[PDB]
Amino acid sequence: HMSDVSLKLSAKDIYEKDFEKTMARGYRREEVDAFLDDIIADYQKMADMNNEVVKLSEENHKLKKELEELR
Amino acid sequence: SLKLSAKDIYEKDFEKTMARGYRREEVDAFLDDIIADYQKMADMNNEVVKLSEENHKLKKELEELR
Repeated sequence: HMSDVSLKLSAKDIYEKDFEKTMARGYRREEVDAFLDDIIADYQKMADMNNEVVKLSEENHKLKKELEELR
Repeated sequence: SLKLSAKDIYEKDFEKTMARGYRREEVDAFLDDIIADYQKMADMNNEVVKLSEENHKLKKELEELR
């Protein structure tokens, strides 16, 4: 569908992501992992919105048609 | 409805460590992608609201002329 958006990542991609570890100055893993868990919850919430836009668009079209068919 | 915004992710800093931390360039590059995705999710959320609002309105217009 034309309305479809294409995300770079998915909930599962982020959940599976394995960063290189270093003994150089890097990021505390526990803080990055905890932040990604919130991000995963957000991706999951939004995952079906391509379909939700199509459905709303299609009902929108039907309703406008009924209305015009009155007047 | 979302726990975070693109801005929250854009502005996030992590504590530094010498003790087997994550490579910063890899994490940064990965969050750059998540920030772009959050912009697309905000646009689609806005679209779902506009369409749900329009659909409610169209139903009320049909109902009042019934």
